[PDB]
Amino acid sequence: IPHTHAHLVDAFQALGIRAGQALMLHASVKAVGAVMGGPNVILQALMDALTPDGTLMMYAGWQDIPDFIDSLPDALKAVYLEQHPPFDPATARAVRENSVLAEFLRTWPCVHRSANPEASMVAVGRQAALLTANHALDYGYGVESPLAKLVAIEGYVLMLGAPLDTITLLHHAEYLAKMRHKNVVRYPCPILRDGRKVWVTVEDYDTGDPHDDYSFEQIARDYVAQGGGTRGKVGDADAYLFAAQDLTRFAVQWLESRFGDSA
Amino acid sequence: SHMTDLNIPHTHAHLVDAFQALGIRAGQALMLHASVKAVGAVMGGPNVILQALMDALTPDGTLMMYAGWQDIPDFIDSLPDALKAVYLEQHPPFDPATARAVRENSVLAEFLRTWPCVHRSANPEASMVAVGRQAALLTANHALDYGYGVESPLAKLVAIEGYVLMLGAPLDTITLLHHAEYLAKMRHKNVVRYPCPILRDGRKVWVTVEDYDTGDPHDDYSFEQIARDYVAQGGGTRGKVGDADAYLFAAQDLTRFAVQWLESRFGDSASY
Ligand SMILES: [Cl-]
Ligand code: NA
Ligand code: NA
Ligand code: NA
Repeated sequence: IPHTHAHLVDAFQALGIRAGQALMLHASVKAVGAVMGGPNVILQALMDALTPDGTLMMYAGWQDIPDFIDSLPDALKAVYLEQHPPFDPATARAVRENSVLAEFLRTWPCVHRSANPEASMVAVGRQAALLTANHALDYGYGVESPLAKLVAIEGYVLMLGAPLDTITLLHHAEYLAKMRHKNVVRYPCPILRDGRKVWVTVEDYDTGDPHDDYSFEQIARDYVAQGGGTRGKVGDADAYLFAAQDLTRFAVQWLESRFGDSA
Repeated sequence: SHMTDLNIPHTHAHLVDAFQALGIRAGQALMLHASVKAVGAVMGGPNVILQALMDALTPDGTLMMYAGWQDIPDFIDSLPDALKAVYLEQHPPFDPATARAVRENSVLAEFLRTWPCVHRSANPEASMVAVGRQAALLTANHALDYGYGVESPLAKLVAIEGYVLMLGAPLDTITLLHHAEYLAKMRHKNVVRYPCPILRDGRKVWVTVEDYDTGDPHDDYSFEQIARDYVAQGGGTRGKVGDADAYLFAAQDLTRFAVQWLESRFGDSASY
């Protein structure tokens, strides 16, 4: 029988979700199991556990970002340059692989959306404007990102049936970590500037492959093994709750101990 | 050298022209039924289907879709009593700001429901969403009972001489024909009464909704058959939009034809 709102609230509170927290969510709707009222109730139950003083954020990105066009034949590239729509934060759909829940949150009342297309974050709650403000186009997981601000205000990461490899915050750890090798990429993206479509080039660390011989799954598993975070069931899903500051510190040290400065 | 297929997704500019070639004009009010898969790959995804159609209509025009409510708990009377009790306490009400569109109504209905400047009608099961000049008029004052009847966006679409566009969607899915069913003097139409949670003064209240059955026809017909007959006698225009077969119908003429079609076959000549 479908999970109720009240039971989801109870489960979130038992895991350690508290009023006033700033929380980034990664989720699998299927892992939670049938919810009475659908995935909207997952979000509402989580927001009720956080209260209006808390904040809920998710990585939306842009499902249709044309960041692959530079490698197309010039005839095809020219059509994209002329006809592909720009990133419009009011309509750009969330990456489907980021969970339908991210698209649900993107379209929630009072949502705020950060301006970086590829790294776009959506948030609802007391610190939603703070977290999403001034998200620079370059190095979108770095110093000017909602992930940096989540660490800075000592927020949390909730894994709700999502694989540990999907923790976007670990790209911020990659940015911070002093490492022997990094891949830097430049890619095209159409944006709105003065209400007009303009193509820009974005520079970032590669986030499609690791910079060295590691995976996020490995880092997060090691974090849990040494006592990091709390674990529990929410609906049918295995859930993990991590402090963003402690996890980032751990992950930076993990990367630097294996790939960092020997001097 | 042999001929090569570039395989370019459909562009906004080509979709706009394909809609215009069907006969979509500036200022029209248009209800859309669609299959995203039938259109094929579009450069920018389904948002571009909607924007291209809105651009053909211009801001003077209006685009509407049937959204409904994916999570409507209208089936609770068939559940064991103790499970019905849980639904009555814990199922959320229809909140028009967040209630998700029926998935079988196309993801495009959910995309339009979340579009800037959208207006949404208040009937949960029959909820319609619209963007454009007459979106407020079309969606206003949608009565809870008989949601496809005289107090509905479909009645208003007919009254403003609007249109229906089938974009790779089966002809059986023309929601307007439920308005024809409502209007038609038929021998017998099945009435349903079902519970639904709504918001009243900001609080959840469960109400009883009365409507004609829209899950099954009232006699031995299908909407596909009515529409096929309409096309066969010259009704509408047709053309390709992307990879999809498209049909464009005038709502007033289609409704007239469908009412007469139903009354000619399933009317009642007895004088009570
Ligand atoms: Cl209430
Ligand atoms: Na609340
Ligand atoms: Na700190
Ligand atoms: Na703190």
